[PDB]
Amino acid sequence: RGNWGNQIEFVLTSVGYAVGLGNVWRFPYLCYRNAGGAFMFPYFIMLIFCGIPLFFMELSFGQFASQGCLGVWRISPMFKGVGYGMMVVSTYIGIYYNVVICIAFYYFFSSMTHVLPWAYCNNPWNTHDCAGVLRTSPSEEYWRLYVLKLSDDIGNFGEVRLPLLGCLGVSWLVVFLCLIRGVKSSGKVVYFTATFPYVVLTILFVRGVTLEGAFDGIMYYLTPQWDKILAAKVWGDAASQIFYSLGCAWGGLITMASYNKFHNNCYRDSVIISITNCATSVYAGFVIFSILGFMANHLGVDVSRVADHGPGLAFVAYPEALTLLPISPLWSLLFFFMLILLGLGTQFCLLETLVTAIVDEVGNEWILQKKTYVTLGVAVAGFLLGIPLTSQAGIYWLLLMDNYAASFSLVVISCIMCVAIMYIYGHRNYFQDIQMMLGFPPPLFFQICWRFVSPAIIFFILVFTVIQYPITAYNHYQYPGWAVAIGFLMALSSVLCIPLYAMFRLCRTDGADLLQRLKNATKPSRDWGPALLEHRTGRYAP
Ligand SMILES: [Cl-]
Ligand code: NA
Ligand code: NA
Repeated sequence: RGNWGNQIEFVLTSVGYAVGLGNVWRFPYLCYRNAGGAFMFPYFIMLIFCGIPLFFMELSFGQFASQGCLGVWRISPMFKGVGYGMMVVSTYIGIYYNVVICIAFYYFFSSMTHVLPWAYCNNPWNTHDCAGVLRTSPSEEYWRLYVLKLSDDIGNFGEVRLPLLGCLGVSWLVVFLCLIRGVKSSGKVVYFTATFPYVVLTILFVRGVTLEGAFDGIMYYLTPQWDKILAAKVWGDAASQIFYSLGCAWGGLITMASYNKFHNNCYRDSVIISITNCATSVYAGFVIFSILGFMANHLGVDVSRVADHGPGLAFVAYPEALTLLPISPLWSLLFFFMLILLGLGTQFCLLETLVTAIVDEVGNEWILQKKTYVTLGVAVAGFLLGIPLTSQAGIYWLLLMDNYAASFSLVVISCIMCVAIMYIYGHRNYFQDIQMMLGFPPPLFFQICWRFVSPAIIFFILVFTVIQYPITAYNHYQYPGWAVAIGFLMALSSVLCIPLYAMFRLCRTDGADLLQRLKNATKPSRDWGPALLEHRTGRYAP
């Protein structure tokens, strides 16, 4: 199989995988959309009671078998569709993640001037409604009428934005060249990629907490609102954000943990990684809300109702406030470089684990010697599939994919995996496996969580979210019916992998009754257990 080499290497690589654009781009506007501190309490509850336990379960389940997200299902061969669903969601996410990366590239290239181009209203693309501070903002109108050239409907496919296509091509080429040249084999690139963003965040924090009005923004960011928590929308959003940011049902955690040694302490690593991820999100929220409050104080309005709701918050509200500071291009360059690094770090690991899973599934030696060709094919397919997201209607499709194809399907898949492990295989068997691996049983908190707490919370959230369903929208724009249907189909595509594969596997099982075939297809295979022979003892001994 192959080991890692050291524990700090695995920890740093997992930090690079986990902390990305979901800490600095998606978490801020998801927190702003849910009225600040009304989002924090469900977020922390869902982190404490569902996220860390499932993170630990996934890491231990990867480490015990020395198998990836597809080969670990020898424990129950009929439930192999969980890994296929994980792969489908990974493909969905990796199509549009790199489009977000290329938009960051475009802004980084545009920041290389003495004067920022979104600072004034005296440009050809500006209208008579433009009103700057040097309400229609110059930054918003730069974003909407110059960079995107947004259409009026999702079905209005206009022209392709050539600069965005160039940025997307450059991004894909960079990722491919990093993948095929063995960049991760160097300890200077991994260290830099997962450490410099913290320096940038520290500098931005120090710059933004010394401004007049920052305390008002911080207070809005941290003050709870007890009357906006009894709604299922905020709970669903918090669950989705937690699972997306921890990368639970992506499938790469199992593949990454399959390279760990048998007696490695996987219980401490999961805690470290989860705490680091959430602390990074909170720190970025501080950084953004400080100058949100400063800008609100400048404009004379409340901390809320100062910016629009949507994924463009980091591309519109932040630079418009940066424009009011001295040496603005420096801050802009730092911000966009940090975003680019965070995105590329996650994209590299996603593609690596996906290619590894495909190659392992195919099996034969012919595909082992043609791994570069598989990587090139996957990259070409990703670029070609992301091409239509760079048109005048691209942001509609991107928002739909973000909110439907990678939202709350991860929670369902993780819950199904947990239930399958705990109730078909047996919780006592898994506890014995964990004690075999670690030398002590898992703590009772995790046992209670896995057996009772997380599935019940997920079930209640699912039920009350399904009962109360609002239709997606984007700043007073109402999506048509067929777009909502396409979003539902995208959500269902990954979930449907489980029952379909279960029926396909049942169709080829021996027996004379349905119950007999159900019993035969659910018991562990002959090769389930530890990989190495000296670890093959107790209940697995020959
Ligand atoms: Cl987060
Ligand atoms: Na994250
Ligand atoms: Na990253």
